[PDB]
Amino acid sequence: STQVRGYDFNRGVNYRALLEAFGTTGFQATNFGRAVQQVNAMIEKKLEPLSQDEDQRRPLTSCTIFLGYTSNLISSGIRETIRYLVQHNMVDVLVTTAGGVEEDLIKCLAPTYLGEFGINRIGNLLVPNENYCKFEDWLMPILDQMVMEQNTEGVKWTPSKMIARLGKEINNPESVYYWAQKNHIPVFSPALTDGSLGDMIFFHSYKNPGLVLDIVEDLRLINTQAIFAKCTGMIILGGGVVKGADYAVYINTAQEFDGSQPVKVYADASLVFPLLVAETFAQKMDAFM
Amino acid sequence: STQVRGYDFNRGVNYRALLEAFGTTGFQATNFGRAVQQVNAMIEKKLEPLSHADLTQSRRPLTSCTIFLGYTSNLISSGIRETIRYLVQHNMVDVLVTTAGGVEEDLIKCLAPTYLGEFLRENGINRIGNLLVPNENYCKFEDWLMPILDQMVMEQNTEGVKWTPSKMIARLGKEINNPESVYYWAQKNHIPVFSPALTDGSLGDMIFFHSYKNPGLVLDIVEDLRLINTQAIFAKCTGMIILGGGVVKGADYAVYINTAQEFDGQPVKVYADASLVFPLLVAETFAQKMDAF
Amino acid sequence: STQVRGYDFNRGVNYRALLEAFGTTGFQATNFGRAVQQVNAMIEKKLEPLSQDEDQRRPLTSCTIFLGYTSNLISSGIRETIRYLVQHNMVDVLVTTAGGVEEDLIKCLAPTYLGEFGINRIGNLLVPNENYCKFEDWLMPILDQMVMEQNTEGVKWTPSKMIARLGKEINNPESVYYWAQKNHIPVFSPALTDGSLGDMIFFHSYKNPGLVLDIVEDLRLINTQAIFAKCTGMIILGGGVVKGADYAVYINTAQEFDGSQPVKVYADASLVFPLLVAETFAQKMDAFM
Amino acid sequence: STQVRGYDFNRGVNYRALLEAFGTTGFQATNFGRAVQQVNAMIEKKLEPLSHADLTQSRRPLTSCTIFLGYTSNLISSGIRETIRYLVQHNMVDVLVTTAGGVEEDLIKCLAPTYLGEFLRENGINRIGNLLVPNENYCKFEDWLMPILDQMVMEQNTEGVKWTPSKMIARLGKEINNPESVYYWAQKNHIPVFSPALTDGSLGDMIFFHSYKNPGLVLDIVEDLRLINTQAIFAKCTGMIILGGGVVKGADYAVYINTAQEFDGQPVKVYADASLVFPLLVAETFAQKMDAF
Ligand SMILES: CC(C)C[C@H](CN)N1CCc2c(-c3cccnc3)csc2C1=O
Ligand SMILES: CC(C)C[C@H](CN)N1CCc2c(-c3cccnc3)csc2C1=O
Ligand SMILES: CC(C)C[C@H](CN)N1CCc2c(-c3cccnc3)csc2C1=O
Ligand SMILES: CC(C)C[C@H](CN)N1CCc2c(-c3cccnc3)csc2C1=O
Repeated sequence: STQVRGYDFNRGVNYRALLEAFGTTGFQATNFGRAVQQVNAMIEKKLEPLSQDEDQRRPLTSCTIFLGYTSNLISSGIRETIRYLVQHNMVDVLVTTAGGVEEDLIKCLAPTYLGEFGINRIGNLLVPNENYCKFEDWLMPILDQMVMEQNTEGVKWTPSKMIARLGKEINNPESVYYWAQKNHIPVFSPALTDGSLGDMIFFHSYKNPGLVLDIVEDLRLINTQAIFAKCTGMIILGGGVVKGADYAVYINTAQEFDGSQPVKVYADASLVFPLLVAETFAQKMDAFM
Repeated sequence: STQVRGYDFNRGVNYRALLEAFGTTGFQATNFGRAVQQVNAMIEKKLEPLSHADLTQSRRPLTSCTIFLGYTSNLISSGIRETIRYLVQHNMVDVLVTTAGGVEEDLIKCLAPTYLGEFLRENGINRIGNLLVPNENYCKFEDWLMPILDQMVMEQNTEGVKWTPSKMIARLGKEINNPESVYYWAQKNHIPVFSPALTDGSLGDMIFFHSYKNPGLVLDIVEDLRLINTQAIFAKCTGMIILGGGVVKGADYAVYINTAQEFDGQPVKVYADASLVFPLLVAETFAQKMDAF
Repeated sequence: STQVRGYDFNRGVNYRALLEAFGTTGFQATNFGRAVQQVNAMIEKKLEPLSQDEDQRRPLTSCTIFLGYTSNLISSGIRETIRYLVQHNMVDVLVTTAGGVEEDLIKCLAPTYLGEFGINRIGNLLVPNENYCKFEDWLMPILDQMVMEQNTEGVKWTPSKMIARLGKEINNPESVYYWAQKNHIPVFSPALTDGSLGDMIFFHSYKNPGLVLDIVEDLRLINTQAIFAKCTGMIILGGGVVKGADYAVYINTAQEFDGSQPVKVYADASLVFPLLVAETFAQKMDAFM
Repeated sequence: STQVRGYDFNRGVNYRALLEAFGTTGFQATNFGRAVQQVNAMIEKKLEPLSHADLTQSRRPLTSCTIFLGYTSNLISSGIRETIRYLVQHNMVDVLVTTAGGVEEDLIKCLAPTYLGEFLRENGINRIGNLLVPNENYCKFEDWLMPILDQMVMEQNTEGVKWTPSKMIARLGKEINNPESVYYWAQKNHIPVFSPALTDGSLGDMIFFHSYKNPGLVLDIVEDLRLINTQAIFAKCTGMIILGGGVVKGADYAVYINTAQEFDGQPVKVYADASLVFPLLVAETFAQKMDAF
């Protein structure tokens, strides 16, 4: 067995040794260590070529990695972390919750600010209401195009296809969804219209009615990704995002007690996720380039 | 300024008095008291006489307060399913909103029971906290569901039905035809149910597999988006009672009951397991006014 | 096995049936049900006469019940709940944390108020600073008497003996510690001087030095209570209070994940404890009178 | 107003830059950044030159900032024991405060290791979260401890020593005589340790049993009360770093790191497991200034 032992700062500030020593530190530090091993196993599996027997828009690899996250993390600076992974094709499918799309898009038009625990407060973050007004103006012409394409070109819209379209339109390398569509990484979000984006789609529908967003074609798409995977890796940030995974890491502060080798790290992902990425995907950056 | 004071058991045990004294006990007990006041205000507003079905596209008549009841699926797996069913049965709320699993966990309880365990896969058991759902429950549900999905596809392609999650949930409640079901009562009383995440869990798995045996089902969320937002927009007053987190995204009255934290990102929040608190809340509010409904 | 089933309000508001139905409701409601059974088992054991073989200031019963609680609950209205139990000899030993003594005593001099989440805020409670000034005035002459008794009568003070003395002095039936000393229920609290009471003892010690509070005699006293018990019941509210129990109920919101048939109810005790007492000790009130 | 922005890994991996970017990431990452600023301010104040041992009754010289380091015993069972030991070893803090178990869990690690398990009684194992302490560790500690307690009683009754928890902790650290021990370094560097709850756990069990074999030990808390309060009162400036809850009851700088909640009842709180956060905090603060100490 492994002895409990924390990093000894008499050795100086050796950051890599420090991060490795979380594994033997105990409690959630140990879980962070296990999360690093689990994600490195997904990456190692993913970079392993498909054998001649295992062969199949996005090409299949030896490990399909699903990255899920709640909207709050897209409001946070973890948006940059997720965008980096998507940009370099390190994950294959994104899943998110109400708000998780528009909050990325809105940051390309106006910044989010730090406050404290016309303003939309999200934890200690501040989104001025003018951000959402700018977003409305940008969005409306796109929605007119989408309804026209539905009615005159037989386009059958789903949340994922809509998200891809919004990513193409924002046309900005800081956007998670710009990179997702450019790299053919599908984004699933049945709760896409539950928040502000949904409010705008709602008002738009009275000037220009009939937009259909089907979730059943998306249901087929996401499940086929899971079913045809050689191996599956899950990285889920925050709770309430998804409902067998060969590798899995969950990072959230949800409790089990009210009913709400897989690894759970009980921590705010805003602290843990960048450290996790530093020791995993960022070490194998060239292999993905 | 109210003094802190707890119920004195030298009075004996009067449960009404015990529950009222939560108000002056402090911490979440006080929030519970504030939640009772807030829900009672909703009810009183709902009951006071009103002195556009085209705009709402709904058959349910407007009252002076539209109450939205939101809840996570785990609460339906629990006995809070009975609490919710009762409110729905007697038309005490106007709109339901739930999360992935929140529909099928109710319907499956009509076919077979959920059991109490403790805080599995080789025996075929889906654990939800200290609750146990045998996998055979889901198999029974699947068999029940398939022919209904067949009818739904046929009605869509030949009777022009445009399905959405809410219309599906209504159909499933009518089909289950069982007075213990939330969704049976909801459709009977024209209380719509919204759940964009309807297909994220087991029910979705079954719909997915069904779609290869019988392709064609479309579930539109935009028509539901209009229905739920028109309910809010054309309300005279709105009340919100939301159990667990992540259900909904101005409300004149609002009560939230959950144990989610604020730190990783007058409305009343009670920081508590709704399985304890919600039946106490119902007892001191809706259940006191049963006659008026 | 037991089927999950919540209370059905079509039966009307039958409070006792409602409380019983928590047992089959699931999650923490089920734990509340288990807590009720566990505490009723302690009480039943306690009211059972000592057999002729089992015989021993406080007389031993068939079950010694330890009631522990954090200071915050004494600031809350749960102070009334605890006081009721102590008043009628339903528990045998109290254990508490820093502040848990003085907050009871101070309420006999001035009230605590409700605020929101010169004022000492405790959660959503408010203690005006003038409360602590009144307490200081009341306390100083008592501390002079205590030092005199130590030096001229050989009194060897410990936290428990001090707490008993303060309870006798407050001489008020609303006080937990008045009833504890009257009924010979010892109160243990090594952290007695960590807060405001300690601040006053500290300043007092420069006008009138030499007060000794020994924790070792208390160590012996509390452990002997545990060792000589026929049966032991633990009821612990909040975390960090104590460190084999035949019956045990813990009510707190502490998590396991950072390392901080016994039953744990994960809930604010301000909600749960009065309901627990209603269905347990309060049902057997006459047997204790 | 600072814009929300996370570390961009297109820069590659610079750990200093990564940790600085926590400040602008939001939620607890931002609090971490604020914690680094706050601790760095303490250190800078401590290091700036000072231009009453009678009143404190202490041998440790005053600096321009007295830093109190508080921590719960579970952190000593973890590897954070090493982090704390390092700070104590290099005199970077002035006063330690801990909770029941916080002394013996350090001393026992000098006799035998704590192991990693997972989140027992028949094998003889005390589980602390995902940590495992074999019961034999406590037996070894007991045997080591008894003759020291004998000496302590004799010194009390014949050399007039007036024992308190802090003086006991110092004696135990001197006896363990091992540079991996927090308490060894604390006594060597005249950093006092306060723990009124010293006897609530295993160490107390042993003291209790010892007291029948060799009666007479007195542990006074009032003399410790004076010592700790005089440290605070005669500080030029005070800094507080408190890990886990329930340790202490004006501070010029204060950082708290724990996962306790406010709901059942500029200082910086980081809502996080200190096993993750504290080594990162130390890396960006005290460990950057090692030379100055
Ligand atoms: C972990 C994944 C690979 C599998 C599970 C299977 N129950 N699954 C699939 C369906 C689904 C959706 C969904 C539904 C409809 C449209 N778009 C998105 C969102 S989360 C989720 C989900 O968990
Ligand atoms: C609190 C309500 C009255 C208003 C808010 C407005 N942002 N709103 C409406 C849209 C919506 C949905 C939705 C979306 C699409 C289909 N079906 C359901 C689920 S929750 C939610 C939600 O919060
Ligand atoms: C559960 C009880 C019956 C047993 C445990 C045994 N480790 N125990 C006893 C010692 C003790 C104290 C203590 C210490 C010194 C003076 N006064 C109070 C406070 S809590 C506690 C504690 O948990
Ligand atoms: C934050 C400090 C500098 C000040 C506060 C003042 N209320 N204070 C001092 C007394 C004290 C103890 C104490 C008590 C007796 C013996 N030994 C230790 C433990 S924590 C604590 C505590 O918070």
